[PDB]
Amino acid sequence: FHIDPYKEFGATVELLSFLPSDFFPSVRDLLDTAAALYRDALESPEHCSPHHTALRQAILCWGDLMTLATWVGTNLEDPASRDLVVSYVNTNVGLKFRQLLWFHISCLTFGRETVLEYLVSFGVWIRTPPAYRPPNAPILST
Amino acid sequence: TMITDSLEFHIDPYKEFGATVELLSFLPSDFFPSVRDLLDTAAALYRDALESPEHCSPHHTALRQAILCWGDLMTLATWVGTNLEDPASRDLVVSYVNTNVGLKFRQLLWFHISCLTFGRETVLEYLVSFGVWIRTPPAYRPPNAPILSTL
Amino acid sequence: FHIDPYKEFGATVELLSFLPSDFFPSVRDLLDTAAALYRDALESPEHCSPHHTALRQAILCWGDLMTLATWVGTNLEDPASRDLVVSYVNTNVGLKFRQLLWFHISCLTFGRETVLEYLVSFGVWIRTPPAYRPPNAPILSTL
Amino acid sequence: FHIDPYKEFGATVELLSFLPSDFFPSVRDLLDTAAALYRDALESPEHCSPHHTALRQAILCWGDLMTLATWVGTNLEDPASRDLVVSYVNTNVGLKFRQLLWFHISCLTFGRETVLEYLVSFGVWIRTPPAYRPPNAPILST
Amino acid sequence: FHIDPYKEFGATVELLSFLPSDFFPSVRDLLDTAAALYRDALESPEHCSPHHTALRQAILCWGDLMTLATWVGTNLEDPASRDLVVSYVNTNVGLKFRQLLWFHISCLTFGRETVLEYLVSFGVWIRTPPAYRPPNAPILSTL
Amino acid sequence: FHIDPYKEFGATVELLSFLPSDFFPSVRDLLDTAAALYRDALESPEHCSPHHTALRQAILCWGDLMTLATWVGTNLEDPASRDLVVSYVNTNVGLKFRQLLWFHISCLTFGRETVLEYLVSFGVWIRTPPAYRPPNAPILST
Repeated sequence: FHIDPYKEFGATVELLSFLPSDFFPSVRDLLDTAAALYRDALESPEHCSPHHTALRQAILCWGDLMTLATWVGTNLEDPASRDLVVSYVNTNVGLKFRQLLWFHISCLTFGRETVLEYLVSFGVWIRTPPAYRPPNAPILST
Repeated sequence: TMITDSLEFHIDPYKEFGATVELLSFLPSDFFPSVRDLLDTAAALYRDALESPEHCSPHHTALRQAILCWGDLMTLATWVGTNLEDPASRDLVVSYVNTNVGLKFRQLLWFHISCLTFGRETVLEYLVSFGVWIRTPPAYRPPNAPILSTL
Repeated sequence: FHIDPYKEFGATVELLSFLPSDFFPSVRDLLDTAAALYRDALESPEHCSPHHTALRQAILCWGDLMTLATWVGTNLEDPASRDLVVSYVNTNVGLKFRQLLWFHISCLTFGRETVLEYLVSFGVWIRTPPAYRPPNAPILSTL
Repeated sequence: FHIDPYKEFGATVELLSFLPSDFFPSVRDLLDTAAALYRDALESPEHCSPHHTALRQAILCWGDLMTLATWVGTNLEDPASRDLVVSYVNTNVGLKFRQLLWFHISCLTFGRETVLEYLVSFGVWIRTPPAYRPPNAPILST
Repeated sequence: FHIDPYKEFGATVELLSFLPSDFFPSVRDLLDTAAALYRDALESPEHCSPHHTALRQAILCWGDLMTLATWVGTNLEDPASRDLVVSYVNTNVGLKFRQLLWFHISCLTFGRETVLEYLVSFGVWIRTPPAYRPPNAPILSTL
Repeated sequence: FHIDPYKEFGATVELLSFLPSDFFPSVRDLLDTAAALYRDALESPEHCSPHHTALRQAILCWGDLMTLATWVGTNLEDPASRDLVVSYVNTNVGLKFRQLLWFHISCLTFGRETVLEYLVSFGVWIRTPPAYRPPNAPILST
């Protein structure tokens, strides 16, 4: 059972890769933005879309982590070890929760097609010897 | 103000599927089968789909995504037992994951696999029904209990 | 390669899994029931169904095992060990032959459909902590 | 019941006898060639043919043997006999599995008929007095 | 024989020439962008275009070089020399793989037409003494 | 990505494995035969076929190798290792380039199908117990 969280939305993890990791914004940020412009829906009783559904669940997975996170610092003594955990959580994992929340919130905001289009676009631009590339990187717009 | 944390943030992994977290409550927690089992079953009858590039249904989607949250844990777990020095603490985390976070995964895995196998409605009905049975003082709670199947 | 002996027949090992050891009857009785009611076919030159085919093929791998045994018999020495083997054959390996012989013969008698359905519902059941399991398990029938 | 592995496929244990035991190539090679040109199908979820079905199963039978072959080597303490078994499995049982993998993979590759024709065409040669038996024996091919 | 890897695709090495070393991005990033957006195709059993074909074929010659390196690694001795080689590989030979990977991938993304046109106009530019060169060079786009 | 040289052309690295390494003839000979019957086309300005394209490129790849092979011999001072490299290039890398030039030139000459059939038809022979493997092995031709 190899499941790519991105397949069904016409994208793939390898694709989301194309963009530098440091380029996705903060879990907070993402979170705040989802609440900013989707609370309603997310909270809603009808899945409003595969995106919504995924996004919803994703917000929730992240949550369980932030919890696992807490209980750790709250039941673990060896702080080095207690922190090892508490960080790996906030790092190697967040980054994924990060792209996932971005691929979806961004789609819901500009549109799968666009989002996808964006990904290749930037990805490529970003890898272009500057001497020869549009002046300023591109950005998502409706 | 200052403002910000949990309580006050109302997103129910279960709402959009005409259920709630509170609800599945009806089912005693110790009643969900093993994550493995659940996984095993999901793969036994949805791998193909799950895997496919076609969202197949809120259920499929939710489910794919849950089948994953799990793995993320199984991975945080593994990495933990490979980077935490103090073992006692390692094994502390390694369980709280492998066990606690787990139950919740268990719920989803079930609830979704179950609808995909018998139907949101049916599934929903089951709950109310099972509820009843269970809620029933022993003194009167019957032999067989409710259960989805094919009669 | 990774061959699931069950895909062909719209089943998967994971599914056919939940069926507990005690569930399948004796290899003999399996064989027995096969010859009792499919022999003719089974013997005949007609592939009769992907099902039949597999069945023959299995009824056969089993035999080879029987011989592996009978030879480990008049050949292996240290009883204690010549016995270790004979039981592995007779048991673990056996249990497997049982499923196969079961899954097939049964389809041959109620239909991939009816069989698969059963399997699904049986699972549901068996996957249930006794606390909530109905008293008696789901028996396979023709409907 | 007396089920003949080869009856339903138009041949028969008797017929295959035409071929000398020391002629079917190595299980490996058989497996190797099967995965080389049937992995796909074999793995497919639709019997592709009684031949396919048979082959699938035979491959798997061999497999079980191999496991028995291992657990024996990992559970029989007295080498002498452990080794005694670990071979019988690996060798005699092997022959049979060998015939099977051949007769089926061969058909899958050239055609029941061709294959059957081959068997007959082979007898000949083999049964031909040395005085006149061709240098090259008959051989399957396309 | 004298094979210009570019004729097939209505280009010629002399044309593809003027593109300066610094112009092509990293072999990695090239590879990277290829897999990022042509992998599937590239992997697939479908020749997808004389373009695709070539690309695979090149993505591949490159690999062989990588290995030539990795072996010159755990095999050549006098570091100083085992290094002479590894750089030739990694550089000169690399730069070439770059063009190829570029010329193709790009056509695959803007079209022999758009690509060739670009090349022509880029030349014009780059062939110009700075004294008269417009400030910034011509970037390749989709139009 | 894992690109198989031979996938798009109906074969596969696995299949070609049938042929024993020490069987593809000399790069030279390959090149020689290519220029003997494809110089023209190869040189033409129109892909004449995916096979053509591939071959062109493979010829050229070998070429780059040869140059690396030279500059190494003209830039590595310490013979020992210079020679160490000048061979690996000229020999191992050679094998691969050898398979390629063969599989393609061969198809160009006899036909993907024929060629593929050949590969299969060859396995056989080669995998046939010495006891019965024909004197002459199978061979391509018109």
